[PDB]
Amino acid sequence: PQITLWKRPLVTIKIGGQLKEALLDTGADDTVLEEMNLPGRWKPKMIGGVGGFIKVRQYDQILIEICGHKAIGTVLVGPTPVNIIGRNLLTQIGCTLNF
Amino acid sequence: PQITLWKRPLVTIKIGGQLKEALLDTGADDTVLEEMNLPGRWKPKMIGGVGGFIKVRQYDQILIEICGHKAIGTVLVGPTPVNIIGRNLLTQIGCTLNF
Ligand SMILES: CC[C@H](C)CN(C[C@@H](O)[C@H](Cc1ccccc1)NC(=O)O[C@H]1CO[C@H]2OCC[C@H]21)S(=O)(=O)c1ccc(N)cc1
Repeated sequence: PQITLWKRPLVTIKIGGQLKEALLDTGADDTVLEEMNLPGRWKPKMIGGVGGFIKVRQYDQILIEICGHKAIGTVLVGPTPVNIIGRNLLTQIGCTLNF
Repeated sequence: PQITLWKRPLVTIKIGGQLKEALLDTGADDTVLEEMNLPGRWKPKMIGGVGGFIKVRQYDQILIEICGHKAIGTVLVGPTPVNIIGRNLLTQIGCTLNF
């Protein structure tokens, strides 16, 4: 599909057997999701943005379905105000910017 | 153009007669640029991102050319980690997400 940017590009995603709304975010290097109790091993990480840094948990090889498109890769989990799909998974679903 | 997302979508912009590099950021409602002198009146404002809130100067109805396309809109200037072009300007240049 084509998504215009008049409003926030929120789409439904499916992760860990759960449906969530997440932002398709070309400005985010890596996908970061609101705090959730994923199983598995993880590694601490810090990501920086407007306002400074937050601490997150980095999970590797996590399957996310984004609008029916499957993807698998790094998912970070931490106190973000919004679920964010970053470039690491956007490439995997064939997402481009166009103008 | 069509821009893939294996790398950061960085583009050259021109603002205040000056060239800069900025990030096309579909996750940003607003456009925030690093500290710079811009002519015209400005109002102090607060904006929040992943890490908290920062003080910025809001410039309204500013001319800014993004990878060859002209926009005239609101630009926030302050201690952002990188220059980010948000939806208020991405819409003006006809930018969409496609997959
Ligand atoms: C360094 C580039 C950019 C600032 C990074 N951010 C993504 C960005 O899209 C965030 C994503 C974001 C969206 C909404 C809340 C918090 C973060 N948007 C943002 O900060 O936009 C601000 C400017 O307009 C306003 O609208 C949204 C917040 C304001 S981020 O959230 O901090 C981020 C940094 C690293 C990773 N791996 C994932 C996300």
